[PDB]
Amino acid sequence: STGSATTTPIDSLDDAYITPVQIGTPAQTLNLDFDTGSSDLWVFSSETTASEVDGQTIYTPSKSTTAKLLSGATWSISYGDGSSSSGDVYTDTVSVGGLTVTGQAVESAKKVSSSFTEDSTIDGLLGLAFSTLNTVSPTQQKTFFDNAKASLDSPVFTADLGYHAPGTYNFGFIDTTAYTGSITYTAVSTKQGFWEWTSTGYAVGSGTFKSTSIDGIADTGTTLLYLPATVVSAYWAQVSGAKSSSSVGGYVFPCSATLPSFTFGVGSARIVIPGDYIDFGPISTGSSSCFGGIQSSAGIGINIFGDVALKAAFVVFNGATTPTLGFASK
Repeated sequence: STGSATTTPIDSLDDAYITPVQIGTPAQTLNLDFDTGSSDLWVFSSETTASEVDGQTIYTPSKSTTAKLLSGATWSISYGDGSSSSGDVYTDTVSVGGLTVTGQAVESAKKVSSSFTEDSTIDGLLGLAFSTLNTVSPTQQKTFFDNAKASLDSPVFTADLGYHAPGTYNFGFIDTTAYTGSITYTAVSTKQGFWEWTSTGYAVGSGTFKSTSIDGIADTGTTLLYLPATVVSAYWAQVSGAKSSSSVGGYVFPCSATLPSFTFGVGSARIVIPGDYIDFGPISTGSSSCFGGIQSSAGIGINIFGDVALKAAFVVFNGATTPTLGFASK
């Protein structure tokens, strides 16, 4: 089997991407944030504290003839950005782009933090990291991909995120029309439960490539590119007037600037992030100070190849017995 679904930016800045997901019988379609940095499929629901729901579409398990309470199971998750959610668990039929999993754990939120409530466009998350990170207790549950894998034509999924435009998540096949050149594959460590890999270096603009190992995670659920302070300083030094602002929470730059590109290495291959992908717009409405899309990972504890990086590539998440990651230009 295969599946193919379009993923759409939630706003004009590509702050996140949503993908429609069918849950239950009859189907209830919710727009979920596919997140290769976590491993829970959780949804706003009829059980979510009413004051914490503000415009989201909810899953109502009592209206699904295939929903079953997973007795005694609870979940609770905290994300890198300080947000969180928790609740109980159902199993139900879940379909993405024509690919159906029966008995998928659907984690129903009883509580969500303010950032979730405040984002009306995201109805929940669909985790695509390794199932070892799944938070369901006392019996850990499998991700949608893990459940689908054996049925897939090939045990892979691909992320093809658009810049200010829709893109695609495919399951079970590689669309050879969706990228240019070849796909370069690189080793993955699953030790921390992430799609963790080592970039071979970087360049800023038309500058020379610096060969240096940068361990980080391919994370569709993180907006920005978070890299070591040395790398980030080298990038922003090429933008007149750019500075790190403690009050704002990172590097800012004059909105009048033209940003240089940023290149990262994948083995001997190179992925080029155009300068415009690095512009996250005014820090506040009407400001001429703009927020940068490349930020320091210092104090995160890990480097994160978030959407800013991934959307410059066609990315293969290869879930073979020994997982790997593939990157192609597009």
